[PDB]
Amino acid sequence: TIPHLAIDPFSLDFFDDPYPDQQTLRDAGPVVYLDKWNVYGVARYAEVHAVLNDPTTFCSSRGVGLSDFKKEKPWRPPSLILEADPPAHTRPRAVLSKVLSPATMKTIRDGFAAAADAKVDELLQRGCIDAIADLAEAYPLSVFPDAMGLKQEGREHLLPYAGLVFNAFGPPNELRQTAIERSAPHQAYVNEQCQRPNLAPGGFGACIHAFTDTGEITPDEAPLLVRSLLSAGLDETVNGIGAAVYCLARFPGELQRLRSDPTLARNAFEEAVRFESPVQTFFRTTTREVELGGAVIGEGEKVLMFLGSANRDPRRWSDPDLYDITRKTSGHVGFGSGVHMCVGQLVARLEGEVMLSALARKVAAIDIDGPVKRRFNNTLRGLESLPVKLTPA
Ligand code: HEM
Ligand SMILES: COc1ccc(C(=O)O)cc1
Repeated sequence: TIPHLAIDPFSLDFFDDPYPDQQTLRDAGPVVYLDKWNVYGVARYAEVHAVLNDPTTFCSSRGVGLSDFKKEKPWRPPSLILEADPPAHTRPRAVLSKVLSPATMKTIRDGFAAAADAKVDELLQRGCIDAIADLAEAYPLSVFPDAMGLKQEGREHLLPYAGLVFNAFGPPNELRQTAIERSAPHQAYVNEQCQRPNLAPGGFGACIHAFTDTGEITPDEAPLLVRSLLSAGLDETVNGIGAAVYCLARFPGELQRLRSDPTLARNAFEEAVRFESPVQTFFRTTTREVELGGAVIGEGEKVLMFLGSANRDPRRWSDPDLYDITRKTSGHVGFGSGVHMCVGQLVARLEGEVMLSALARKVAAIDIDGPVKRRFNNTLRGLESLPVKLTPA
């Protein structure tokens, strides 16, 4: 009943061009079996959306990577929120939703917008820049570590740790093992900055510690919650912004539209999050024998969700290979869906929007003048290098 496919969704051949293999996964059926790693796969929007919204059947406490925590020791102490299920997940989730609240976005927006404007001015002075290192990477590193109250020393560990977290969700390929080996320095730095005395007052980290008084979390849970904001929220926004810049380059007509109405910047970034989907895959583990789309999945089985393919499903999207800044992107699963939907989606959209706002008002054209290099990760899709030339507006 269930087709078995030999496609390796975590291979370098897959990462370089996943879209043909993704149609093959969608068209093979609503549930595929992937012999390479002995997991179930779902690639259509309908089934990816259904598993994300059935947390009781498709749990997260047994890991959201390939590894089954009930079977193997996790490479690090499990996340208090991403790798938890209700009710254990509920009160840590409420804390992060209040720390990263709409009320919190008002205190940082003008600081995040001003730094996005100054960065674009800075790169327009240099003309030919690397949109990844000098823009996609440079900007969020100039606002987010400060917004969390991180000290200046050691910030070079942040990106290496971020890419390690997402490589570790993957299978035991050499991408994951090279990242886990010699990961001790980044782990040591991140763990120490989780302690309250190292978090500047007013930042995200100190705010999370301030929530121990409420009875929502205890003091010993606070550092691990801080760890989530140092593991997630950097590498996804970098790839997300680098994709938007890449899209504006390959679709110059969309850049001219954003230039004519810069209030499209927030949706221009949202459509870029659907179009590229920086987080490409996440896992769930079955707690039951479940009937999924006419296909029976047993207990304790890993189910791989293809979020990027679900965002390009022609059964759900009109012309999904097209970048449309005016597309009604509502319902995409780049940020997830349900009880685990990104808790930091407001920070990402804010970072993305103010950058695309700055570009819309200062740049006339964005032209690629150099070899584009892909960045390879077990979980993230994004560019390694995007040589661009910016023409001032
Ligand atoms: C382009 C930007 C981003 C993308 C594409 C993205 C993607 C995702 C996705 C798909 C999930 C769901 C995981 C699951 O259901 O298993 C998630 C959860 C999460 N994200 Fe994001 N994210 C982004 C930005 C951020 C930011 C800015 C932060 C923090 C400041 C953040 C922190 C988190 C956390 C803590 C969770 C776990 C929430 C939970 O388990 O309830 N992410 N993210
Ligand atoms: C979606 O990416 C992540 C990665 C790590 C965590 C976490 O540390 O809880 C959450 C989300």
